[PDB]
Formats: sequence, structure tokens, C-alpha cells
Amino acid sequence: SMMKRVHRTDVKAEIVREPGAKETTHRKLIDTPDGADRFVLTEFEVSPNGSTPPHFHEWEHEIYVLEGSMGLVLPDQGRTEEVGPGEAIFIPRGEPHGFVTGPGQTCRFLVVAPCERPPVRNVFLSEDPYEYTQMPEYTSLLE
Amino acid sequence: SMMKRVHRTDVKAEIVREPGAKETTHRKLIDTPDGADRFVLTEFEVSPNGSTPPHFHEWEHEIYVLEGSMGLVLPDQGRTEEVGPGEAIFIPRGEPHGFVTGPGQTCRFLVVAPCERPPVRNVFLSEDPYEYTQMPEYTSLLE
Ligand SMILES: [Zn+2]
Ligand SMILES: [Zn+2]
Repeated sequence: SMMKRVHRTDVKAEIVREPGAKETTHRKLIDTPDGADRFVLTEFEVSPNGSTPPHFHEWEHEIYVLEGSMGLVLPDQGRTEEVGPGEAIFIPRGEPHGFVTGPGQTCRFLVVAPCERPPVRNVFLSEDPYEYTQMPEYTSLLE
Repeated sequence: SMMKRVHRTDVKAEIVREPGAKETTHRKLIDTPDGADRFVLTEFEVSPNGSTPPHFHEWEHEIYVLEGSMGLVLPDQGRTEEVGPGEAIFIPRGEPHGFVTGPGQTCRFLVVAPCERPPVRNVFLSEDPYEYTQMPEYTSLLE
């Protein structure tokens, strides 16, 4: 394969596919079509009033926060930790996590993932994939 | 295992170990001691008048340029390509590459690498590991 270089703005931002995510887009910067065969690099952005359903999975995250701030929701620690620019975050396999932003709050961050990514498990189970945002158990993690 | 969060400034910048590198430091942000067992995240900074010996190795790079600019030296393409902020770069296994900065030029960039990193091979072989900087074959890459 060949050396690839791409600027972030030349990768189209698409809405994330995870059901029940709000105001969250991503740009796949380096992926398996580029010859990456073990890990990949994706940029995410959570716009104001955004969230993803807290989940857990058998693939680790390494995260680097580029711009803005957001809440890292940590259901097994009963809390949400604010993260900001210049922070690296490792989330091991199995550890529940989700993202959130309030009004006026935007966050752009890199996620490094493996090529093989088994399906995620939701912390809050429901037919409606948005129901987590109205559950007391979730809202209490936000403080 | 456990979730780790670290701001870049809480990881001490150290000179890179590669012989013949100049003005190049790194901060290991997420590494194997943190429970990372497939890939790791390192921030590098090349300060002005800096360079690394062009090399090749059996491990791919995924790189994201955070601040400033530098030359990606590409020996198999007979050229040096200027890179800047917001750029993702993929460098396959075996492709030669090095970094360089001129007098007013500093660059801070993330490198994602595997845990297993066999020894690199220098493009320019010499006993003095700085000898590349004065070789015509190298300086003509810089164009
Ligand atoms: Zn996840
Ligand atoms: Zn290298």
C-alpha cells in the first residue's frame, strides 16, 4: 500500500450510526481502505446538547481531545468527568462510557480503535434507543 | 484494568532515544503500563532546526499533526512533503520516512503505533548516526 495524507476538512463529516446518539458526527481519517490493518483513526465531534448512549465493548479506546470540552459519563463510577483539550484518555475493554455536552458546549476528539470491533452493549436497555436521556439512573450520573 | 486520563503537560517531555535525532522530544501519553496491549499513543515535538534519521520498519504509523509544521522526508519518492495542522498521515510498514524542520519551524504531532515494534532500519547507513545530515543523497530530498 501507499503513504496517505489527508486534511480533516477534506473528509466529509457524517452523523454517527449508533442508535440514540444526538449531535454527534465523525470523520474516518485513516481506515482499512487506506491499508490500516490493525488500528484506525477517527475524528468525532459532539455539538451542543449532545450525547451518546453509555455503552461497553470488547475493544479499548484511546482518545485525544483536540478542541472544546465534554462530559465523559462513567456509569461504573456513578459520575461524569469533564475532559478538555490536550487530554489523552484510555478506556479499557469492558468499561462503560458515554459522552455528553450541555448547551454551548462542543467537543472535537480523536479516537483510536482496532479494526475488529465487536458489537457494543448498552448500559441502559430499552426499545427506544433515546430513552436513556430520560432515565433517573442516567440523569443522576450527570450530577 | 482502569480508565486513565492525563493532560499532555503532566507527562514529562523526554529527548527521543533514536541516535542522530536532533531537537525532537516525546511524551508517552498512553502506553503498555496503562493496560494498552495492542496500540499506544505518543506525542512528539520537533523543535526548530530538527530532524530524525530517515528509517523504515515493520510497523505502520498513524500520525495526526496538532500544531505547527514540518517536512515528512520520503526517500523512496525523492522528496520532502510539508505537513501542517489537522492532517492525518498513514505510513505503511516498510515505507521510508523521516522528519525535518527549518529555522522558524516547530511541530507537535501524535503518533499511534503497535505495542510490538521491531528495530527500525536506517535509509542511510553510517557509524556516526548524524552523518545523514551531511550526505548529498539526504540534503537533495530536502530539496
Ligand atoms: Zn465506546
Ligand atoms: Zn518511523
